[PDB]
Amino acid sequence: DNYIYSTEVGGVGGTPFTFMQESGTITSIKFNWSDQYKLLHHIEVKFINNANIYATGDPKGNHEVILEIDDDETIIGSVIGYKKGNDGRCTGVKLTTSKGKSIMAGYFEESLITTYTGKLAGIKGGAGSDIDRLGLIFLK
Amino acid sequence: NDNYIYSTEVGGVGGTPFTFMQESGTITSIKFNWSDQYKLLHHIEVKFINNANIYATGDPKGNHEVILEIDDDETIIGSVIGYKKGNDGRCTGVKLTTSKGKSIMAGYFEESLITTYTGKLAGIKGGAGSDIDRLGLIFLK
Amino acid sequence: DNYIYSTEVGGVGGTPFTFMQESGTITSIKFNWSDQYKLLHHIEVKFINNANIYATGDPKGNHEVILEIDDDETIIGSVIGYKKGNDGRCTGVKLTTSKGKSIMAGYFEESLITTYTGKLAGIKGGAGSDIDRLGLIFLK
Amino acid sequence: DNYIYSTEVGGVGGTPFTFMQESGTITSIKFNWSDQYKLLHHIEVKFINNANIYATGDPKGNHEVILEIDDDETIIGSVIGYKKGNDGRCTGVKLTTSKGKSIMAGYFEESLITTYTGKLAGIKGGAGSDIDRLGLIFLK
Amino acid sequence: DNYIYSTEVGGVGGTPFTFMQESGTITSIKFNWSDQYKLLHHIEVKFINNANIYATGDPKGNHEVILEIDDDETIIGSVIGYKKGNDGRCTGVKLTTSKGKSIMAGYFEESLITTYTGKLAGIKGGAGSDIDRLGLIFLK
Amino acid sequence: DNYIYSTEVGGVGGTPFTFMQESGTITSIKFNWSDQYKLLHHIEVKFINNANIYATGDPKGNHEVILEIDDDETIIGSVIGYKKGNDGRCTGVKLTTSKGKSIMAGYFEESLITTYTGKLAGIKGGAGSDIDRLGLIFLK
Amino acid sequence: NDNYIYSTEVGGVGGTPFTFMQESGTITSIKFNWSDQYKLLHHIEVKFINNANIYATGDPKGNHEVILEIDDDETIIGSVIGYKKGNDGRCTGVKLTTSKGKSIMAGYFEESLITTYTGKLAGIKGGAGSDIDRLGLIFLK
Ligand SMILES: OC[C@H]1O[C@H](O[C@@H]2[C@@H](O[C@@H]3[C@@H](O[C@H]4[C@@H](O)[C@H](O)[C@@H](CO)O[C@@H]4O)O[C@H](CO)[C@@H](O)[C@@H]3O)O[C@H](CO)[C@@H](O)[C@@H]2O)[C@@H](O)[C@@H](O)[C@@H]1O
Ligand SMILES: OC[C@H]1O[C@H](O[C@@H]2[C@@H](O[C@@H]3[C@@H](O[C@H]4[C@@H](O)[C@H](O)[C@@H](CO)O[C@@H]4O)O[C@H](CO)[C@@H](O)[C@@H]3O)O[C@H](CO)[C@@H](O)[C@@H]2O)[C@@H](O)[C@@H](O)[C@@H]1O
Ligand SMILES: OC[C@H]1O[C@H](O[C@@H]2[C@@H](O[C@@H]3[C@@H](O[C@H]4[C@@H](O)[C@H](O)[C@@H](CO)O[C@@H]4O)O[C@H](CO)[C@@H](O)[C@@H]3O)O[C@H](CO)[C@@H](O)[C@@H]2O)[C@@H](O)[C@@H](O)[C@@H]1O
Ligand SMILES: OC[C@H]1O[C@H](O[C@@H]2[C@@H](O[C@@H]3[C@@H](O[C@H]4[C@@H](O)[C@H](O)[C@@H](CO)O[C@@H]4O)O[C@H](CO)[C@@H](O)[C@@H]3O)O[C@H](CO)[C@@H](O)[C@@H]2O)[C@@H](O)[C@@H](O)[C@@H]1O
Ligand SMILES: OC[C@H]1O[C@H](O[C@@H]2[C@@H](O[C@@H]3[C@@H](O[C@H]4[C@@H](O)[C@H](O)[C@@H](CO)O[C@@H]4O)O[C@H](CO)[C@@H](O)[C@@H]3O)O[C@H](CO)[C@@H](O)[C@@H]2O)[C@@H](O)[C@@H](O)[C@@H]1O
Ligand SMILES: OC[C@H]1O[C@H](O[C@@H]2[C@@H](O[C@H]3[C@@H](O)[C@H](O)[C@@H](CO)O[C@@H]3O)O[C@H](CO)[C@@H](O)[C@@H]2O)[C@@H](O)[C@@H](O)[C@@H]1O
Ligand SMILES: OC[C@H]1O[C@H](O[C@@H]2[C@@H](O[C@H]3[C@@H](O)[C@H](O)[C@@H](CO)O[C@@H]3O)O[C@H](CO)[C@@H](O)[C@@H]2O)[C@@H](O)[C@@H](O)[C@@H]1O
Repeated sequence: DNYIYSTEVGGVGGTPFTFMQESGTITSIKFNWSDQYKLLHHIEVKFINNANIYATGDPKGNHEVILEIDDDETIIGSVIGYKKGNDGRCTGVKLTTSKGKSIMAGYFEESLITTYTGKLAGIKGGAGSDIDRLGLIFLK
Repeated sequence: NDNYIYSTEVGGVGGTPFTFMQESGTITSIKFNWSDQYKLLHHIEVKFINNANIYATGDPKGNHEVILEIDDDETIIGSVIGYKKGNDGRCTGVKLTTSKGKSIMAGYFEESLITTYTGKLAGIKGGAGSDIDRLGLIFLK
Repeated sequence: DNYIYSTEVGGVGGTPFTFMQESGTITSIKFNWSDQYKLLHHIEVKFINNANIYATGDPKGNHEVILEIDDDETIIGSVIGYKKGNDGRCTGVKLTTSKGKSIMAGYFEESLITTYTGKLAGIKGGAGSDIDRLGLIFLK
Repeated sequence: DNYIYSTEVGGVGGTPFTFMQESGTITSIKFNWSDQYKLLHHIEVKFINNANIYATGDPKGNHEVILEIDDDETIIGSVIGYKKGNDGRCTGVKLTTSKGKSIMAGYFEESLITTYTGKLAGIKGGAGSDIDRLGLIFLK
Repeated sequence: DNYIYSTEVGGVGGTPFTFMQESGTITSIKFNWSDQYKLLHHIEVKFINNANIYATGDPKGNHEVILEIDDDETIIGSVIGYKKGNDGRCTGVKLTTSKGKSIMAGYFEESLITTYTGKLAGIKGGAGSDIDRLGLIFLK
Repeated sequence: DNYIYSTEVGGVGGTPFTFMQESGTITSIKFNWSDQYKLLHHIEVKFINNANIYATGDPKGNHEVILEIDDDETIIGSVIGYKKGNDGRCTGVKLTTSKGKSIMAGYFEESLITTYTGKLAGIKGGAGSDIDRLGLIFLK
Repeated sequence: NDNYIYSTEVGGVGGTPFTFMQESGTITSIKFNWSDQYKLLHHIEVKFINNANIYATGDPKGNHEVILEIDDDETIIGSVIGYKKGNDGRCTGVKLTTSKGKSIMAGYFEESLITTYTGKLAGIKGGAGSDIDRLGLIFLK
């Protein structure tokens, strides 16, 4: 494609999602998580030139974080926390941008991926009550 | 919209809506009032370049205030708003860092956070009553 | 004007002062404060090409600090501590210059202003036994 | 050659492996380890333009970490923790990249190697239930 | 003049001194102080191309510090500690140079001046048993 | 020579060694040490274009560290810990390279040398059960 | 004098005078010995470039030593000597920092200090017996 697909980490459960838009990049991303379950539960994404909110999961966590991304702003550091195996889950995400902005959502107590970097174009994975699995998508 | 970038308004749906914005103008001063009692922002005042008027919203009942004065060439390079999410949400805190290494920290960051768009601060929008129900920043494009 | 007026922070009390000189900038500023009251009590300013000391307040504090400012030296960082409201006071001042000089006077327990920056031209406010309120004045 | 072979550290046990691809570099590396044994147990590698997973060891650890490596991204810092001698094992790996990405797997309580640096081309060693020994391979 | 006169800080007591030499700058300065009185007691200065030691005060303190200054070396940071008022004294001096050298003499428990900076040309003040008052002198 | 010989630090005991190779530099160095004796016991060196391991001492320590050195990589900081006198020993070595790699072996509770720096060409000293004395050798 | 800068000799008037200097030579190595018992320097050794001789003064009775090796192009950019002042004075400590980021710290800094001239270290001068009574550094002009 014109795209780099980072590994989807977590389990095989939930309903698949792919959030990507032709000629579009992510302008906003929101992560919801709980202290009760130490999991991500819900993600929302907006793309440039598109008022629609693309949402997956169940927003039942007691915390959320939003990162807004300027048009020229890239991801220079990216860590996803997860529980591995078929019954796995995403537990946490840390993003750092080319403008020194960062967010930290959830927990990093089991497994980690340090992903590919670049301009964040989309996300892919599976979600039900929780985020079962998450992979980032970048421009080439 | 072709001149402005609207950061997400974070917090609840309550209070009276406000938009503090002036044509050809940017914010020269912003004041945040907050309480240790409620751990909320209660009151915001803004001045714009070439305008002696003070634009105020909320109830200045907090025991703390912070003022940031912004030089004409000074931009926001880092911006975090703390809030309680949901319909009955509130803004709890704001942290701003400028291109000249100035910063302010008001209030509390214990629940939800937004790391916003950056640039030249043109205005603010949201809702306020006794508290700041919700706050969104506005930047020049 | 030729001048930028920073917000006067503190209360409405004391006797007004405005210390400014045409074609002049502050060459020296002195702050007097007490541990007993945790307030500024007295300020003195000198201007270039002027031997006069312009003083306001009551110099009853147990501490003073002086900053001398070279002709080409600007203020790049300025924080004033104060108690807000009609019965407010200035409690503290921190200044940092373009030559890496700094001073710290008094206390920062309640409210703070981070002011405009530039060439320090004057001060304005009110003073009696204490510094009720203080605003810095810069060259435009 | 076109390759720099870092010292294989650990013991003489397990089944030998050499994972390298001519005109290929590692795009992804995964380390599995346990708190129970404080050892690495399993490694997987993928090469650019190749969906096949090269795996060695037994993935029985309770933790894994993945590092994804951009095509232009090199290793600038590399530490392997191991137990020395014939009955040795690899206990840990830390990698830092030219883009400021890092991973840390396992434990560093006995012996350490700080390896050669450069573009990670492959791995070599021996593995059974555990990673007995590991050496990194770089482009010249 | 060719000179910048920093404020003399401390009291009105002791015998006046001015140490300056035409076309000359300070090559060496020594400060003597006591733990008993927490005051400066004695200062000695040497100038380039001049073997004479210029001394004032009474060298009765239990500590001394010497700063030697290279011909091209300027003062980039200067703080004098003092007790304010007519019966004041100098308690301390801190100097930092353009070559990253620094000295710290005495105590800074009451009042402070952050002085003008530049090439140290001389000193002026009053001294008896102690240093009553001190001002630095720089080239323009 | 073409060589700078750092001071051999430690005692006069053990069997002398000199590890150098014409037109060669050290590509790998290993230090073995014990918590029991808080001494270095054994050193191994490899040179570029030479598969031979040059070893001295007795590898009886419970720890080892290896530093691999890229062909263009120099030592920018070097500290050797030792026990002084005729019955002295080397207790520790810390090396930092031009690529930001470092190793720390053993203990620094007694004496220290901060050595010459540059391209590490060889080592010289004496060794028996312990490393009695160690000196580094650099290119001019 | 047309080739050398003499830093002040600090400490007392006691011990046997020494001057360690070699024409067209600079210090390639310097060793300081000191004690926790007396909190003094006791012994100094110096080597010069192109000279296998060790120049030593004092009594090496301290429980600590440090050595600084100096590359031919390496200068001193920071230098502090700790001492006890007066006729019966002593050197208690030395701290050196080089143009290549090397440093040593020997002994104690509890009484008096000199921050010296900087440059290429050519030699040392002073007095020594059981202790280092006094020490002055010598630099190339
Ligand atoms: O901006 C927020 C709302 O402001 C207006 O509504 C006001 C709001 O004020 C209450 C009030 O709560 C009191 C206690 O009942 C409460 O338990 C305690 C919190 O521990 O705080 C007070 O003692 O004030 C708090 C703190 O400022 C407010 O956060 C809280 O919402 O609601 C009151 C109840 O309806 C109302 O009387 C006030 O006028 C209003 O503009 C609304 O639309 C805003 O959302
Ligand atoms: O600039 C500040 C004001 O100065 C003038 O008023 C002065 C003000 O001084 C008081 C005084 O407080 C002390 C006692 O007076 C007080 O009763 C006590 C207990 O409440 O606390 C202190 O001991 O001094 C302090 C320290 O200077 C001041 O902070 C405090 O405001 O009030 C005095 C008596 O009412 C008055 O005599 C003083 O002259 C005046 O210019 C006023 O306008 C200014 O705001
Ligand atoms: O990679 C290492 C070796 O793997 C293969 O052999 C395996 C090896 O496994 C043992 C085993 O030890 C467990 C118990 O068997 C042991 O008695 C107990 C004592 O404290 O500790 C463990 O519970 O598993 C551990 C954990 O992985 C290993 O560290 C340990 O080596 O040995 C087994 C029998 O001796 C063998 O059956 C296993 O397959 C083999 O390929 C060998 O060459 C490798 O070195
Ligand atoms: O003859 C000595 C100097 O006289 C003039 O200086 C005066 C001199 O007075 C000192 C002073 O000493 C006391 C304290 O002030 C001092 O701080 C303390 C510790 O040093 O020790 C004494 O207690 O004052 C007493 C007065 O009681 C005098 O007897 C004594 O000579 O020193 C003062 C501090 O520098 C100074 O202020 C005085 O003017 C001066 O003219 C000088 O030439 C003489 O050497
Ligand atoms: O052979 C005599 C030495 O003479 C010259 O040096 C004298 C010498 O005096 C010391 C000194 O020792 C005590 C303390 O002063 C010392 O600091 C401490 C730790 O070293 O140990 C002793 O307590 O004085 C004693 C007697 O009071 C002498 O016996 C002893 O030798 O060393 C002094 C310090 O350097 C020096 O100032 C003296 O001039 C010198 O020629 C030396 O080589 C001789 O050994
Ligand atoms: O994404 C998680 C899962 O959601 C759906 O299964 C749900 C699951 O909920 C469990 C538990 O797995 C979850 O962590 C906690 C907190 O969110 O809730 C429940 O404890 O399983 C329960 C019961 O089996 C279901 O009620 C619930 O739907 C489903 O879409 C699945 O595919 C997905 O993996
Ligand atoms: O390199 C040290 C020493 O080695 C040889 O002497 C050995 C030495 O062992 C002692 C003690 O020196 C050492 O710290 C520990 C740990 O290695 O072991 C022993 O307690 O001294 C013993 C005497 O008992 C020797 O037999 C032993 O071989 C020798 O090559 C010597 O020259 C060298 O300094």
